[PDB]
This record gives sequence, structure tokens and C-alpha cells, in this order.
Amino acid sequence: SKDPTTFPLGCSPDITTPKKGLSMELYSYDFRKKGSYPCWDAAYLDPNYPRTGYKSHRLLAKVDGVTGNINFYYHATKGCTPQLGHLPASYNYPKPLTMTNFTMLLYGYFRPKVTGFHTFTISADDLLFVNFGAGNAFDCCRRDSSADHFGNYQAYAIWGSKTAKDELTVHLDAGVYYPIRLFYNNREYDGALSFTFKTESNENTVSDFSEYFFSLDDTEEGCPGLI
Ligand SMILES: [Ca+2]
Ligand SMILES: [Ca+2]
Repeated sequence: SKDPTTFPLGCSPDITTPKKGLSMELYSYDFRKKGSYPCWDAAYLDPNYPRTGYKSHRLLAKVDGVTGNINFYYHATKGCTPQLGHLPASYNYPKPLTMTNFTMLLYGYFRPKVTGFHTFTISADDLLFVNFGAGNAFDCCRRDSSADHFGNYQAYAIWGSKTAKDELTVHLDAGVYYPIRLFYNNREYDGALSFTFKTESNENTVSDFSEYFFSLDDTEEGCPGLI
């Protein structure tokens, strides 16, 4: 089912070794033409922007192995102006980009260490939309066939809105691989992404996803959760 749920379905990959990290695609996000009021494009809030609209902009990069702490804060000096910066080393992308104005998609799997409830907390400047679970994000080792068919967001944050931070609480089983999709945009000026979680079992905040994000190969058979 594509609908978001407190009890998401996960995946059981075969022997082939999971690879560390998420995959990432970077895209352009231009300003409006000189003198427009305001200067930033509102396309990022088109209902279909996270599904199809982004693909009409320019592909910048496709990277594998994104893991570790994926949080960032980029400080711009000027409005209405493309300015260069770098993502943190965790993104495995060693080129500058226009950090003031870009779109980023990350996808893969989250593998828990604890069976029980997890609460992920997110915030972003400007936008972070999260899908989580088989079907809601994509299907088990069948990402290519289902990548565009994700469901209602499990959580979302939009800078400047009444929902500028959000939480998602899900019950998960240790060692199972859960499809995840993170879609981020910066429209102008500063950018920021925060993505962390806690489990109901203790007070520790987890922000380093070294032990938790993996990529699995698609297969003809699929790898549906057997638990
Ligand atoms: Ca295999
Ligand atoms: Ca911004």
C-alpha cells in the first residue's frame, strides 16, 4: 500500500552485501528572471514538484554512498543571488554547487538496531519531504519500477510555514531494511537540513547514520520483508 502508516513494511535482502549509504541526485533550481517580485521561484511548492516537476530542471550529479551525519547549515551573504558552497563530506560530493538554490533527492534503506518505536525529527530551509516504508517510499528491491509512485508524505517541513519542523513516529524491527525517500529544496539564501531520531528505549539523539543507511540492489524477484 502507498499510504503512510505507524507500522511500515520493510524488506529482507538476500546474501548480496548491502552497500553503505543512500544514493543522491542533485538538480538545478533557478531564480526567476531579474527584477521578479519576489526573486525566488515558487515552483518548489507545486503539488507535483517532488514527483515529476523537479525532473524538468538540470541534472547536476548522481552520487552513491551518502552516510554519516547528513545535517547541514549553509550561510549565504546575499538574497536573490546564486552563491557557491559545498555539502558536508558525508554527501560524497567534492564539487561546489549553488547552495543558495538547488534540489536534492536521496533514497535507500533505513536498518534499525532496536525493535520498537522510533521518532524521527526533521526540519529544513526550505523544504524536506519524507516517505518511509515499502510502498510509501518504494517497493523492496524494486525501486526502479516504483520510484515515481511514492504515497502521501510521512512527514514534511517547509521553512516560514506553520509546519517548519515535523516528527514521524514509526514502530520498526531491528535488522529489517525500510525504504526511505528524502526530497529537499533550497529556494534562495540560507539552506539547512536536519534529520535525526530517538528510540522509545532511551534519551540518545542519533544523527550519525553510518550504522543505519544502506543501499540494496534491485532484483527481478524483489526482496519483500519476510518478518
Ligand atoms: Ca542477490
Ligand atoms: Ca532558503
